[PDB]
Amino acid sequence: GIGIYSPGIWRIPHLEKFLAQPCQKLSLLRPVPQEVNAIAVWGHRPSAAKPVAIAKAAGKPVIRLEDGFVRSLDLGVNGEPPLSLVVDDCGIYYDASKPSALEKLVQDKAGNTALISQAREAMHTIVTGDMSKYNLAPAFVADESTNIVLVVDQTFNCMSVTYGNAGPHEFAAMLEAAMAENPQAEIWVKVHPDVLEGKKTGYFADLRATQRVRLIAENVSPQSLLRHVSRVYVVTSQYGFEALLAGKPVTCFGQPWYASWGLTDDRHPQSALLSARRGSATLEELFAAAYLRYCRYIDPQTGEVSDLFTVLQWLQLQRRHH
Ligand SMILES: COc1ccc(C(=O)NCCCCCCCCO[C@@]2(C(=O)O)C[C@@H](O)[C@@H](O)[C@@H]([C@@H](CO)O[C@@]3(C(=O)O)C[C@@H](O)[C@@H](O)[C@@H]([C@H](O)CO)O3)O2)cc1
Ligand SMILES: Nc1ccn([C@@H]2O[C@H](COP(=O)(O)O)[C@@H](O)[C@H]2O)c(=O)n1
Ligand SMILES: [Cl-]
Repeated sequence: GIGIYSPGIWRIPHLEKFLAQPCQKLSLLRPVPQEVNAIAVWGHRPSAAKPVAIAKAAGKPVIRLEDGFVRSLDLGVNGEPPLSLVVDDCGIYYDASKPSALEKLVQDKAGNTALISQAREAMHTIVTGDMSKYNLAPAFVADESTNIVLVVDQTFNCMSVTYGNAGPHEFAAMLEAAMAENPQAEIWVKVHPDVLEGKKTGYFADLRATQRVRLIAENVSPQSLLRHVSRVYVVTSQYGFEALLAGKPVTCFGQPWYASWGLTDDRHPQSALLSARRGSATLEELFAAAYLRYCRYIDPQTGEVSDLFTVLQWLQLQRRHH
């Protein structure tokens, strides 16, 4: 069925439930067996390069996997297995250079409008229930009473930045723009939870904070923090889409999966070309395509094929406890 080289992918519980077909472990030192129809790798991680080369030489297509957008309770870097994966037979969502399976799903407007009730239900649970990709962080504590601008940091070796046509230099450009364009505001630079855990680095290690430019190094749930801000600047973070769900304006310095559909203030030099390729989409079309069609889910108790709604309910149940 599907060949898996990576031992890290192979150990994902219920891998075959996400892929919807049988899977088998392959060795880098043996030929591709005839019974394998496609090879699955993790996005454009460095670990994917050898299996991608082998697939090309063997005449086999590549499927790219990654975490879903509502993934788990604890962080991926803390060894928590995923409850959702993305499955991409074309490219991968974060690679802006060519269409992905997700881009094509977004463009199928009719298939997305069919899902409008499920989209509205899940959107409401995510925002008002304060859910995200990772779900263990407590809510941010603050007075609910319009002068705060959020600048989102990411992880230094994450491929969404690179394949979104960006790198460390766009993080500096983003911060400088947030400062200059909002001279009366406080600028909050939010550090990524993987970096707060000590497992990864970010893009602002050298930043000298000031009275106006502050570091947010508390691990807090995104929707709770978004209630306290007036607008959001990103390079390629998933936070940008979560900020759209929260009703905030979003400025993008990279080319993430949700840029160039008409819903974001796009700053990248390739924005016009990408917008021409993508066209327009509504927020609910983007949400249905990504969260309901592109992402696949398993049941957190039985392991069987599931849906977003079941995963959300479980994650809310586990939170009350924890
Ligand atoms: C004969 O000489 C010879 C033979 C072989 C070699 C050689 O090259 N050997 C090494 C082969 C490659 C070893 C790969 C180790 C396992 C990596 O597992 C994964 C992967 O990349 O496939 C499994 C995935 O499910 C992920 O966990 C990824 C990680 C790291 O690559 O990706 C991220 C992460 O950075 O943490 C990416 C994120 O976007 C996110 O998905 C997170 C996730 O939440 C979990 O943390 O994974 O590892 C030489 C010589
Ligand atoms: N600075 C950041 C960036 C991301 N995040 C979290 O990490 C998830 C994934 O975002 P990235 O695409 O930035 O890795 C977000 O959904 C959110 O839970 C955060 O909480 N603070
Ligand atoms: Cl760079």
